Amino acid sequence: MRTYTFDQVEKAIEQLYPDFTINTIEISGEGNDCIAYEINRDFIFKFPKHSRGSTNLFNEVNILKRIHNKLPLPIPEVVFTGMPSETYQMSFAGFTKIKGVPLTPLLLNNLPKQSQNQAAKDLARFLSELHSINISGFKSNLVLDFREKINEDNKKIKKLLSRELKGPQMKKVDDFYRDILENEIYFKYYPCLIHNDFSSDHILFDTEKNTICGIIDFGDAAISDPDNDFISLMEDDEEYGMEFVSKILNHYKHKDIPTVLEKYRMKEKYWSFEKIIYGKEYGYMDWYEEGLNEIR
Repeated sequence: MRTYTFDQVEKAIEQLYPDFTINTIEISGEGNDCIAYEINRDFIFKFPKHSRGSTNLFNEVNILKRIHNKLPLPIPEVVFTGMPSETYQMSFAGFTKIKGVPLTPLLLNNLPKQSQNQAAKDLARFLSELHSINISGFKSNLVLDFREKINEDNKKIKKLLSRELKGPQMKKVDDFYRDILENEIYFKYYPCLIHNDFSSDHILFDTEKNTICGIIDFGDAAISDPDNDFISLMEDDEEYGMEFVSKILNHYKHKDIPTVLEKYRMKEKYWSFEKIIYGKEYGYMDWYEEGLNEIR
């Protein structure tokens, strides 16, 4: 719920960093957890809007520190960290802004083929190293409980849609949740640290060298199913699509590609239900209506 002025942001930074001269400050973005501020064209500072976002920022900071210099592509470095508050575990953090432009599907597709192949290999090596790190170092509550997430989603969906969908439609919803919850494929995986939002918007590219030069936004990173980091790239409309992701999967030497595709299929279908939930939780009536239609 919380809001900040520029004056508050600067005062909080000065308290802990009194010889950091801020020359420029602007808002580069806002998500559900945090507002982001670009400082001196050099750093992204995130300030949480609520207790949960603060906790997520704290975890993101600790993740980044632990994997600093462990990975084969540049990633944001935590250069400034704030302090715990009355309800906020991390009042703010400041990260280097790595150089580069998003590797959009459009840009990738116009690359020389050799460059494209290399881009796949470089993504594969990065996911490989990321997924290899032992989870022993990380807060045990970073381990996502996907079963409970689905059950909680099932409940919210029933509350939002019970007293709406008729007999045949609600049967499809119940059928769909049941088939998910009985398929141990979605739950029975070896968890590892994953980026958790591994999409073309977060893969930076150097147009001079034609090579991927950073991975950014670890804001959702957690311990979860390594397959999730391939599935978030597979969608043809807005991501890289099946053909390219298969090159990445092969360079990473995945042993069970069919299970990757099964999880992708369930996720594409699942999105319809996430648009009802978030559509309702955030007031996006286009999502709610679209999800509603796709369900029926």
